[PDB]
Amino acid sequence: GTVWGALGHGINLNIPNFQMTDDIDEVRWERGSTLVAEFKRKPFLKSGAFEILANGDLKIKNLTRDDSGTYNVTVYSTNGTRILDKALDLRILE
Amino acid sequence: GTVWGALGHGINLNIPNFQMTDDIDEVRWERGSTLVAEFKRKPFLKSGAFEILANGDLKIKNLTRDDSGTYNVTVYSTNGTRILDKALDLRILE
Repeated sequence: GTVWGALGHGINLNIPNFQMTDDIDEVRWERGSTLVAEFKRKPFLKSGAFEILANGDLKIKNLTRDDSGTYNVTVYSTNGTRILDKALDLRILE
Repeated sequence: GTVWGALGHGINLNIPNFQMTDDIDEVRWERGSTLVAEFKRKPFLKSGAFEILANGDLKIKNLTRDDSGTYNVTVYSTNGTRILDKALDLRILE
């Protein structure tokens, strides 16, 4: 639909016929190629072979030769300043 | 710097000398160009000119000529499914 705003004023872009429930994982707003806002509750995970622990550690459920390599962890504070950036060379014994 | 795992076993990659607090906004794990896992408590916002409301709506704080256009909202359920995709053409009167 079409919504009207006026200069100097603010406005809320209402998600039509929709209500926020505990069954919603992500709400994403974009304007063209631009990401305006996005909310996501559960963490991103590549697959079920991985998982992130409460302390921030990466759990790799079942190791295979292809899980070896350098893994980079980066932590940002609440105002998004990068307070940590480490590399862990994961070697797998065969 | 070097962590050893073995085939058929799982493993936890430990963030060294780091404790998880309510003050950290995001933890990102990558392996090369692959995003493996990521946690982010706060919502993504382009700038302070915006804010995502508790109901998923997009609030544009102060309207200017450059805020006009089509805004896409997409909502995913707790399991990645897509339950909504609406387009909203915002027009600003001067």
